[PDB]
Amino acid sequence: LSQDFVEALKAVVGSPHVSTASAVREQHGHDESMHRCQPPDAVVWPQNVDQVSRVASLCYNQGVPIIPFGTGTGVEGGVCAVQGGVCINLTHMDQITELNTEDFSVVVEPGVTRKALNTHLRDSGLWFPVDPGADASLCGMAATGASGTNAVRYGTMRDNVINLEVVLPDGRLLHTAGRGRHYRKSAAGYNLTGLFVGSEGTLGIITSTTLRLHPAPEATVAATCAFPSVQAAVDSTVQILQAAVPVARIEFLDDVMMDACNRHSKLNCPVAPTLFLEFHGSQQTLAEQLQRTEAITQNGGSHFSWAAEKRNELWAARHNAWYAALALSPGSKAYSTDVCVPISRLPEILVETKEEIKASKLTGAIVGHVGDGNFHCILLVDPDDAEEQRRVKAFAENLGRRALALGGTCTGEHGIGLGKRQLLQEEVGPVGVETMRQLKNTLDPRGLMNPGKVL
Ligand SMILES: Cc1cc2nc3c(=O)[nH]c(=O)nc-3n(C[C@H](O)[C@H](O)[C@H](O)COP(=O)(O)OP(=O)(O)OC[C@H]3O[C@@H](n4cnc5c(N)ncnc54)[C@H](O)[C@@H]3O)c2cc1C
Ligand SMILES: CCCC(=O)C(=O)O
Ligand SMILES: [Mn+2]
Repeated sequence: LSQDFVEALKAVVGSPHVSTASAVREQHGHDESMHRCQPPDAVVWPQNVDQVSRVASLCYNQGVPIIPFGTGTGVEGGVCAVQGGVCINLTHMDQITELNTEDFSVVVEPGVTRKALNTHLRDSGLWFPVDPGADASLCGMAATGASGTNAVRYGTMRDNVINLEVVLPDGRLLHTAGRGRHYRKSAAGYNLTGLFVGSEGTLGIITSTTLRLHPAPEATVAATCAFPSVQAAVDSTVQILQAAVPVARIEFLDDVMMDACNRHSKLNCPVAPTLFLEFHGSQQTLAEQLQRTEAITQNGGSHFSWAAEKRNELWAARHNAWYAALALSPGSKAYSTDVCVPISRLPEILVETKEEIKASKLTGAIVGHVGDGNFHCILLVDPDDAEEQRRVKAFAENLGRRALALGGTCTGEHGIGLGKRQLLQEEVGPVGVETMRQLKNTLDPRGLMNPGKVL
């Protein structure tokens, strides 16, 4: 990367906001995944959207790849600079604007995390529900199409993103639904917002997101329920969803995951396949949700172990399951699967996955958003054992292909990044791949917007 180019970047954002130091580049060359760190050639922190546009235009016209970088919590290698280039760290734009409580909407810049937003919203009666375990950038969550434990009731990012401000690869500024607009529904033109949700930084740079807010629940009850088998836990889940109980949270942990979270968070749940449950409503709405849910679990479920601080540590432990699993083998890294299947096929694929981890020499923990038909197999990898890392990728492929055989998808929320590109090709077939690539080509003709990812 030439000295004239660096000085051009510094002219846009300021000398302190451009770095070519190896240490700073290495810190931005990886996320939380096991994907080998590939450092960008520079890191740049734009201070406003005009600077984002001007950095993108500079890179694009000089043939330099651009890698958007939020909080670096992705798990599929999205920020790895496989072709070098300029990593654009967006987190200095960190303002919340246009809070419209009467309309249930708010606009956030990329440095705003979910915690920051919900802190800003205390005593408003509103909250933002989509809750990845990591303290992630909300614009990064829009870019990956994130979900979380609350999505079974309150929806994913795709359900809760109303508008996006996007700097296209050549620097043009697009407001996907129109500048300043926010509304409940529209048939106006083609829906551009949905195209950029889940685009993983390959179609442009999200510089603000307009989010749907929700009313805080009148009352909340959380509980855990221990089961004699994985089959019993997932059968309960399927029957709870088919009975149309509007559960707020329904999270599965197998016995390996439960033990790991016990040891990492000083919980003391019985070591067993377990459901973490949460219910929202009034006292009366809660009583019959609990009535009907506990009748279904009583598939051999234990009496509910009920859980302010007490449910807070329960869901903090769930949110840290990734780190709980890594703590089972210090020094190792991890890869997560993320399949999502039609709910009636969930029992057979979790039970099969449990059996396959057991028959394997790999250490694997199972956790996830089974209310969506989605779950994660967290597989540990020694960063120096190439042969374990191949057993893990092979396990991951086979699980992905089994989900596709059942009519499902290879990723419910994490995205494709570097690790699921071949699965995506199988998932949508030749016409789907070409159509996706034609969209990529019209927005990013030179292929400089996060190259090597998704397609
Ligand atoms: C402990 C833990 C728990 C997690 N739990 C969940 C979970 O429940 N659900 C879930 O969905 N994910 C989960 N994740 C994954 C991760 O938090 C999400 O994928 C999150 O949305 C990533 O946001 P980020 O800004 O940290 O991404 P980054 O790693 O910074 O980037 C991710 C990808 O998005 C692109 N990108 C980032 N910001 C932008 C932007 N502003 N514009 C355009 N492209 C951009 C990057 O180029 C990259 O390809 C978890 C991760 C961890 C470590
Ligand atoms: C990062 C994999 C774990 C995850 O997504 C979760 O905690 O739900
Ligand atoms: Mn998850």
